[PDB]
Amino acid sequence: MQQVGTVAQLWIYPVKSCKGVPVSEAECTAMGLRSGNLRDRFWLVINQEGNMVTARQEPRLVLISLTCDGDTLTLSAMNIFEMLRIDEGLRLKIYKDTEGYYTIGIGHLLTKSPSLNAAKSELDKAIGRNCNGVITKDEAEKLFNQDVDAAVRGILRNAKLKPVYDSLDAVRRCALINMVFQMGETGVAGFTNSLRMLQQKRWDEAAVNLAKSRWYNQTPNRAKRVITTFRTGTWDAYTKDLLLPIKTPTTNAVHKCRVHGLEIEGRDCGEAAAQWITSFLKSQPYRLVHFEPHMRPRRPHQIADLFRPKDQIAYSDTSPFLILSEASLADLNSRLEKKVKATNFRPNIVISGCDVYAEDSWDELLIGDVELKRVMACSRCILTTVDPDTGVMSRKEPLETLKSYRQCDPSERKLYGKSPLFGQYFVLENPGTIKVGDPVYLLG
Ligand SMILES: Nc1nc2c(c(=O)[nH]1)N[C@H]1C(S)=C(S)[C@@H](COP(=O)(O)O)O[C@H]1N2
Ligand code: MOO
Ligand code: MOO
Ligand code: MOO
Ligand code: MOO
Repeated sequence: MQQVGTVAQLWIYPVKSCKGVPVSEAECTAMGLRSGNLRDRFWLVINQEGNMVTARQEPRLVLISLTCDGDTLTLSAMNIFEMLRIDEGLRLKIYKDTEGYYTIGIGHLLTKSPSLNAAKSELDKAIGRNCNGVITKDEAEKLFNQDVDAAVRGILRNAKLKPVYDSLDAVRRCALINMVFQMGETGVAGFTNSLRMLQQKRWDEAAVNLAKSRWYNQTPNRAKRVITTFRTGTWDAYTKDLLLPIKTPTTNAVHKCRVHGLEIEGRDCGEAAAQWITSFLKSQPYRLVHFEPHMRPRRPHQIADLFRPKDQIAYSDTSPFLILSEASLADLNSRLEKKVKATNFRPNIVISGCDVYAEDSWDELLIGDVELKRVMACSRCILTTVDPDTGVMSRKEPLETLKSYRQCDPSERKLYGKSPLFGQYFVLENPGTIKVGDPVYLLG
């Protein structure tokens, strides 16, 4: 009867622990959200023993997206960070770059001075400790995220690069950032003709012209990859996207998998998917499986007895739904140095227009014709610390901050123990469709 908020985002995470898919409408099913063929945690990566592989084991799973376009599923994993990792490589000790300048990490220039002392002083200043010329991969990734951020900041303040950048699609934007990271903003701003052809979408002409530059001559193999990316607008020069059919042949094997200790089947999605995931993670042999509706689902009441005996899920942790408010997220953000997005907490329904943590008090919600019933709070873990853009798991922000102020009340410590509360689990009371913009009504 009374409105307590509005749906602001809906997210489906088709493969467990991988990138969310934002949607404007979704059907609410007893097992979670569905948008056509994409259903929430209906796909799972497993190892050779059949055990789940989650972002706890492989934080780079958050980089992988499974999306659907009509007919075909696409698996894709590339973004600017991964593109530059491939092009810049990784060195944990000070080395000289190809122009003789001291550098470290992922292409991080320390100084143009010939003094190794100046390079070490710059390294200790940048990392904040006495490194003795050596860093950890985590520290290289920290410098790298700062360096990419600085390159995009630079493009957006540059009058010659900004209009090109803004005209480019998301993949070709990454090729322009890649150039700026390598050669700096002034250098890239100098390619007057190639920049013109890019802004005009004359991709073959721009590819031909950029291959005549001095850049190409100095690093032709890297230039050829950035060029292909501008020519095609695809990731064919890097981890190329894999296109699979929506329907998996029923001749493919059904595996007995284990998710959070409980058994569940999944139909193997085929060798191309397995090789693609394994290659990208550089891991032991993994497979991708998909839950089909005739398989026995997992039972949340076996995981937490507050759930009803009839509740069912495929591969999610515990619940068919997680709901979070924008208010709760803006709150945590007013306490954090590095800001986080709803994506860190993996909610399916994000609700705006309410007071902080209002969702903890919402026992029964009507959204459209969908009714949802609150079961319990979502208690948080290290998965919240995996950065969704870089795939790097941090040292516990934002978990530590959550820990400081969002613990469960002693009167309640048997479900949650100590693990901070951020988001609420819900189940379905009536099926239907929900849309971004739907008012949310608190019932009873
Ligand atoms: N639908 C749903 N969303 C959820 C949960 C859940 O059990 N069900 N658990 C949450 C927790 S605590 C975590 S760590 C992440 C795990 O996401 P994954 O299952 O895709 O790895 O989903 C979050 N959102
Ligand atoms: O092989 Mo290195 O230069 O320690 O990363
Ligand atoms: O003007 Mo260039 O430097 O032919 O792109
Ligand atoms: O951005 Mo384009 O001209 O459709 O390939
Ligand atoms: O960075 Mo390369 O392999 O010289 O083109």
